[PDB]
Amino acid sequence: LDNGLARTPTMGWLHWERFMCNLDCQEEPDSCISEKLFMEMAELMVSEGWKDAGYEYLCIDDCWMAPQRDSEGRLQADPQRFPHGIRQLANYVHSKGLKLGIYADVGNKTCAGFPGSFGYYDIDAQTFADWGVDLLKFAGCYCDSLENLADGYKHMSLALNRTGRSIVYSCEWPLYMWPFQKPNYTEIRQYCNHWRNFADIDDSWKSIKSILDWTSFNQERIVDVAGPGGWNDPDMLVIGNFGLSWNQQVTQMALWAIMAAPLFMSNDLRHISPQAKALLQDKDVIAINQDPLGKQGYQLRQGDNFEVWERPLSGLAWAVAMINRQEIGGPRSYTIAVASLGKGVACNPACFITQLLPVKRKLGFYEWTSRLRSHINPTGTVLLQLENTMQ
Amino acid sequence: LDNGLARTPTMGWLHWERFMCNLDCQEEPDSCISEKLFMEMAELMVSEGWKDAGYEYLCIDDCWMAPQRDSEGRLQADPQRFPHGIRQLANYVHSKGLKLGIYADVGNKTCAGFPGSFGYYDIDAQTFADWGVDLLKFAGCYCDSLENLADGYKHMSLALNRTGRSIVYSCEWPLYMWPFQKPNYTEIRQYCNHWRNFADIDDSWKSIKSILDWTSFNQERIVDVAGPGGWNDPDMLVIGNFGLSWNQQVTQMALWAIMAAPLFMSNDLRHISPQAKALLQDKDVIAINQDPLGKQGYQLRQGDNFEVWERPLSGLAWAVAMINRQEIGGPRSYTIAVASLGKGVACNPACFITQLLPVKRKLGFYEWTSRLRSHINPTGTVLLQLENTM
Ligand SMILES: *[C@@H]1O[C@H](CO)[C@@H](O[C@@H]2O[C@H](CO)[C@@H](O[C@@H]3O[C@H](CO)[C@@H](O)[C@H](O[C@H]4O[C@H](CO)[C@@H](O)[C@H](O)[C@@H]4O)[C@@H]3O)[C@H](O)[C@H]2NC(C)=O)[C@H](O)[C@H]1NC(C)=O
Ligand SMILES: *[C@@H]1O[C@H](CO)[C@@H](O[C@@H]2O[C@H](CO)[C@@H](O[C@@H]3O[C@H](CO)[C@@H](O)[C@H](O)[C@@H]3O)[C@H](O)[C@H]2NC(C)=O)[C@H](O)[C@H]1NC(C)=O
Ligand SMILES: *[C@@H]1O[C@H](CO)[C@@H](O)[C@H](O)[C@H]1NC(C)=O
Ligand SMILES: *[C@@H]1O[C@H](CO)[C@@H](O)[C@H](O)[C@H]1NC(C)=O
Ligand SMILES: *[C@@H]1O[C@H](CO)[C@@H](O)[C@H](O)[C@H]1NC(C)=O
Ligand SMILES: *[C@@H]1O[C@H](CO)[C@@H](O)[C@H](O)[C@H]1NC(C)=O
Ligand SMILES: OC[C@H]1NC[C@H](O)[C@@H](O)[C@H]1O
Ligand SMILES: OC[C@H]1NC[C@H](O)[C@@H](O)[C@H]1O
Repeated sequence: LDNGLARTPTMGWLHWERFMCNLDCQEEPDSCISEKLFMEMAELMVSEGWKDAGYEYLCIDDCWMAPQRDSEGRLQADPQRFPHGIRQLANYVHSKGLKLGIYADVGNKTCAGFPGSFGYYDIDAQTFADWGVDLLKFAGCYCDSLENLADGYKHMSLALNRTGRSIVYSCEWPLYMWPFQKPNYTEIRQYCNHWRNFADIDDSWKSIKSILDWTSFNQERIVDVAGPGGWNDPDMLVIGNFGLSWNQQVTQMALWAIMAAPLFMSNDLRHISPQAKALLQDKDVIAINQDPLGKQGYQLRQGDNFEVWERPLSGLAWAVAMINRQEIGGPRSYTIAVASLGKGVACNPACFITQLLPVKRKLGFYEWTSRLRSHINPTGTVLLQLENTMQ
Repeated sequence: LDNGLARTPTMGWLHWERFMCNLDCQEEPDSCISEKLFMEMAELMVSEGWKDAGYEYLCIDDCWMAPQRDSEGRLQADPQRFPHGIRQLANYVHSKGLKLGIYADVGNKTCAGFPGSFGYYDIDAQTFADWGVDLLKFAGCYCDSLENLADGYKHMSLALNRTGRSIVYSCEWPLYMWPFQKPNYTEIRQYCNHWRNFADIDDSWKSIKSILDWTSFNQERIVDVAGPGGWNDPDMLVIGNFGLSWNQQVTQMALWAIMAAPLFMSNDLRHISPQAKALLQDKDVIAINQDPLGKQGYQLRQGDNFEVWERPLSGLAWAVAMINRQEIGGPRSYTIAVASLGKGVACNPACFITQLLPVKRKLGFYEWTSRLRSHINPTGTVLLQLENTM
């Protein structure tokens, strides 16, 4: 989408995976979807280093709306859980230097059952602009027609543009098109800043595997269309929660960087381990994800329960990620000729290789003819950066 | 098995899940199956608190043998990887106050392809006794009929007995007859100290779920046969490795206690996090697993992606474990009338409830009318001990 936004993958926090559609502010006050939750999460984004690391957008997912529209047909925030409304929450977020994301649906209803935007696209776009929203996640539930789906996504895109307000437009168009026909990605990119391709993530290693496997399987369709202003979205980062081991968390961070994915944390910043914080705030790995060249990475190799992925970066650098998919035993040895990496360019005549994950270590100079030997933990990933040099 | 052993579930360390059948001592000398590896684990079992916690048996799994038997038909350990021989390794292990487990197969080969014990049962038993072995894991690969499977497991049982040495006998009998015929657990118990029921574990949450699910599904026929001298074996603890989250590790520890399972760690004691060490050495949770009554726990409830399991303990005490099987979102609230716990006698007229996992906390006195409210992390378990006030 040619709107001057998302020139690098958008970074921020989105409530869905960790907080879902909890409406019980009586029995579950700390996890219910409320202005207080977003206020507190905003504060922590500032005070705990997230904004400095790059996490800029504080985004509300589904279940923020009142059951009805108002007397003017405009969307409202629920009056019990968001008494001060979206406009004032938007002021609170901007005063902290952050930006605000909100959520809406192409259909008659949102996935959770609240008012959809079908037939109100221009009204909703303007309300979002008037409120000072900075990002829109636009879902695809309760749309049974292919024509409607495409029409709605296109219409809303233009409707946002017409408000004159800079709003990152996050689409679920391709995901909700899979049931009808293969998506046209040139068209989707024309209208969207990023796009969900695959099923909702959850707090499990199974879910990570499935996203990587789908992405690698479909990579000839989706990799080359990614670039500044239009990214593939493999869904939220779930590092910091309950279901991934340390190594699985490392795999997610590594591969989301390799994949030029948007980085939307879905976790609780009030209760997050120092280990997870440091991984999520890892300057070098974020720098890979945010590389200005903006070329999405891909799977180079697959075999013997190993995968090798790589991503080209600016200034002749490459990130290389090696996964061990064997879920039994101990650290497994993997070796590759550095001339097979980075299309034969990375280490010609030589490169300097720095290991970034699971720990940071300078590995040294590698000649074009030489071999990189690495040990990889089960369900873990080793992430390296290759700097082309003459020394 | 009426041999005076495994009066509580056997506790120790077994190499398989973490080290498998690595024969490459040339390229990976510190992780290949060798005399050195078990020496290191033995030392660490003493110096790092494992023995004191209860982990007593240092057990060798498959891939310790030489390819051939010797010219007398006795099994041998691999000459390069185990240069001093098993007996010498047993001497070492005993000098540290520990006990030694070895591995063998009822069929024509071990699962990894080394000499099986079929037709050598009495010879092998005696060799193991002469070596000073203290435990035998006896697998079921390369056995072509149910009759010879049963015959072999029975024969070896008696053969071990007749050596006059005390040897914990770990069977895989039920696992290998399950696909063809329902097992008679009364018979298995008669011959075995514990028995593997289900597929090999690995370093994943998927594998943990599968074991729990199979165990709960089959509980009507395996729970009541367990007791001092005969335990159900849901396989090794994999806490300390790579594939389980903290909460999934907690779930394994909690449920293995509830299940009166043998506690065989399979990990690397040279590289293990303080978090995992403390969970594996948790005095209160081990005390549940080791409860002298020896009555296996069971699933009480299942619904709304929650499970409740419970185990009766000595002196009118109970353990209760609550699992959250929903793998999305955050800590979920679960509530239950304490009168539904412990068959209605745990908290009559009252009980004192101490949460043990994921952290230890006194919860206080609960009346027979009361309700236990708890929040449980996704893929996590909360473990409580109920003390009847009387
Ligand atoms: C509504 O839709 C229209 C049409 O798509 C859209 O207008 C487009 O906006 C982009 C970016 O704002 C314009 O592209 C710019 O062109 C100018 C002049 O050539 C460049 O200077 C811009 O900067 C580039 O280079 C800079 C170097 O320092 C970089 O910092 C910067 O990131 C850019 O790479 C940029 O290329 C584009 O020209 C228009 N298109 C048209 C047809 O006018 C509009 O913004 C949409 N949204 C809204 C809210 O109106
Ligand atoms: C080989 O098999 C025989 C027969 O099963 C075993 O004998 C049994 O050994 C146990 C444990 O020592 C005896 O139990 C004990 O009995 C005494 C007194 O009755 C009691 O004080 C203890 O608390 C315990 O119950 C058991 O009675 C005995 N059974 C018989 C029938 O003799 C023997 O242990 C086995 N030998 C080896 C080397 O495995
Ligand atoms: C919403 O419902 C109306 C009334 O039945 C219908 O006309 C319209 O097609 C529905 N919207 C979508 C996206 O199908
Ligand atoms: C995809 O859409 C674009 C823009 O609408 C169009 O020009 C192009 O031909 C389409 N591609 C295919 C393969 O249909
Ligand atoms: C072992 O092999 C022999 C010879 O092939 C065969 O007769 C016997 O049935 C086998 N025994 C078992 C237990 O599989
Ligand atoms: C199981 O085996 C025991 C002991 O061998 C025997 O007494 C019992 O009757 C058997 N039960 C069945 C159902 O075959
Ligand atoms: O119900 C909300 C839900 N809708 C569908 C999306 O794919 C999810 O990420 C989430 O936004
Ligand atoms: O080959 C060894 C392997 N055999 C099968 C057993 O069930 C496993 O636990 C392990 O001991």
